[PDB]
Amino acid sequence: MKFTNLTAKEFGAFTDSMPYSHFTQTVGHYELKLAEGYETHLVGIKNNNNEVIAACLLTAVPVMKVFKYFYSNRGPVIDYENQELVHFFFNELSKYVKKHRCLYLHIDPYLPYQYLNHDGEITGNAGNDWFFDKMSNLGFEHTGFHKGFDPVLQIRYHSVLDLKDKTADDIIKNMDGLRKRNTKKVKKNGVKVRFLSEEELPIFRSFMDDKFYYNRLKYYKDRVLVPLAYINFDEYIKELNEERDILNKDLNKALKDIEKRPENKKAHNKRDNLQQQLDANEQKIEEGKRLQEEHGNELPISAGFFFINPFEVVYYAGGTSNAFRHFAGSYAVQWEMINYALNHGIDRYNFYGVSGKFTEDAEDAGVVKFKKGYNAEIIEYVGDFIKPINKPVYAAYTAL
Repeated sequence: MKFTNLTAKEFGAFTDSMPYSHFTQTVGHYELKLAEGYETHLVGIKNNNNEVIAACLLTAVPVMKVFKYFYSNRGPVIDYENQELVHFFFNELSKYVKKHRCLYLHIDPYLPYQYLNHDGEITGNAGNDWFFDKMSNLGFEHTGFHKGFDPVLQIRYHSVLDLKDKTADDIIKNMDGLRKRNTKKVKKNGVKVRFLSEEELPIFRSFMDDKFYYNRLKYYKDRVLVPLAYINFDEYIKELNEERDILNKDLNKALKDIEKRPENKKAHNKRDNLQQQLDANEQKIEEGKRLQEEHGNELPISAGFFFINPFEVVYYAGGTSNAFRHFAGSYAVQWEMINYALNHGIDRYNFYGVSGKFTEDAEDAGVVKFKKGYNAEIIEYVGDFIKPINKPVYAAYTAL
């Protein structure tokens, strides 16, 4: 067991095989930070067999002239059940950053603390409480149980949907009435989903820095997807006309029947049933033509920015057009990615950040109800810890 630097290959291979390895603990994020000019380090622990048993991507930024602010980027990735290994890692990380003029070390481990429901009630303890005391003993001072979206600190609460041993039918069955209904709706209402490339990134942007997204696409490569729910009017209108032909054919059968049995009430009811569908079909066609002329043949209605890694699919950011919410593009986008995870062996679907303030007046109250409807649960993480390396200088730094 030795603390050491890791090659990108070793780093990526290890983090891909571990639970709770954040999308920031990847080779793509490593290359991204390097590209953006950050001092970047890949550290970890190897055992006797030269096997990686812990890793962490660290970034450093100059502060107070000659020092550096070190950040663990949601890492380290390590077996947190092994308290001795955890102790060794954080002690050696401290020694490591002291070799690089660190002023203070900031860590925000992707480590569960508590589980809650979307009403803000604690449903269980993750069993990692010992972590707080150990970090304290090592000089890593916890910043507190913060809530809401901070400018610097990562959000401490995620809405997460467990997919382990579940099929798409199980997922739909566990949705609440509103989500199930809307999900069934998009499955058959003319909405389609495609994945946007860099040149169409502005379409996604229309629903929401700018370079933030571009760089993720470029460096994360296949670990990022940008689904766009949309309507292609020519294809939509074509489908409606094909459905109309069928209705017309059935209607005529109905009319013949009423002739051969002018008293058959069922036949009369059947004709009325079909005529009503024809009128609805006609209005749909007229609406399609009107929207097509005003907006063009492709109407984008919802989009999302997703990170994809072996541990989970993350719904990072997204938006939906207020004017076309009735098309349920939002549900189409979510359904596409939940299915992506189910079809390709990823057992966790992360709706990601929620404020943690489960009140009706909460800034994200509407979003939380939406996530709640998918049968997701809330995971509260331990939070942030800071270990000042040069206390007086750090004191001056904070005073600024």
